[PDB]
Amino acid sequence: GSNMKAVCVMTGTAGVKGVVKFTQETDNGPVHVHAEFSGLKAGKHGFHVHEFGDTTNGCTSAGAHFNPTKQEHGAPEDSIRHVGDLGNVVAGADGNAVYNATDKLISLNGSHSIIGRSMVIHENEDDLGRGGHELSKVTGNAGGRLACGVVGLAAE
Amino acid sequence: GSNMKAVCVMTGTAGVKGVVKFTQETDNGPVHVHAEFSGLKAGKHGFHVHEFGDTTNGCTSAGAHFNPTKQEHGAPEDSIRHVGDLGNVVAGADGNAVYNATDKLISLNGSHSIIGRSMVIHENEDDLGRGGHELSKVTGNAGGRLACGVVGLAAE
Ligand SMILES: [Cu+2]
Ligand SMILES: [Cu+2]
Ligand SMILES: [Zn+2]
Ligand SMILES: [Zn+2]
Repeated sequence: GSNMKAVCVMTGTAGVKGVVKFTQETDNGPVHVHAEFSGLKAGKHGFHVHEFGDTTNGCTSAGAHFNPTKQEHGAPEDSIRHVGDLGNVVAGADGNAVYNATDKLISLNGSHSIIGRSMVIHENEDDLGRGGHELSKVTGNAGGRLACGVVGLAAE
Repeated sequence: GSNMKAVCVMTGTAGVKGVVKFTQETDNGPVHVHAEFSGLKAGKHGFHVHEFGDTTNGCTSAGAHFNPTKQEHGAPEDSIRHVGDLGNVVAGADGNAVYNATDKLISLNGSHSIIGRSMVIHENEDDLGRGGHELSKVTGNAGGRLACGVVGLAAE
């Protein structure tokens, strides 16, 4: 009675799309994340899991960053971060991007489960809460939402 | 926690799309299902919860009907049915459809939770296992999958 794989197809109306795959060996163990994108402008783009798996009104209805530990916005590596903080996806000159990471806070089970929630890639770079701006400690000052998608359970 | 709201945006490459909204006021209470579709052929269309929230490969990876109680396919009102069996959506002459129902098998919490799974609307009518076809007791012989979507948690 525990999930070990999840998938997320991300679309929008900006010419940006991608797919994210998650695998979790144990109930509370780390989660391996792998995403692929196309149509992005060269550079870094904020990448986080939002609280709602609702995409009825673009990516706006997805709400804010999944934050069950009630912390401020940070980098994946920080102790003080939103469970949903996954940092930046890097796109090359061709507009394509490959993202890989192993995270210990997100999960496919329990209270920190992202199943049924949304992944969102932003237009600007996530300053990881260090930018010294108004939204730095809240969203990373990453701006608009290019694409998003609900996170669904994947086959064994 | 406990989820009281859920949503599912359904798309595909058959010109069919829709939005499903779920409401469960108490963790073990009945689930109110509301759905709207456009682009459908006049008549009935199988409407079920499939096991995987995997929509890649044009709904072909969604899996079989969500069947945790290991029973055969039936109508929503039958004592014998898959948890995921929600019957048929009825499209009017214009191709639009409105669906409303209260179900007691599906849930937004627990082992019968449909969060992170897929909603699928079919090409043809679900014979509710009364069609006399081998596929009747498995899929209702509803035909191809026109559109599907992952069930996500919604603001409550
Ligand atoms: Cu975000
Ligand atoms: Cu089905
Ligand atoms: Zn954050
Ligand atoms: Zn069924």
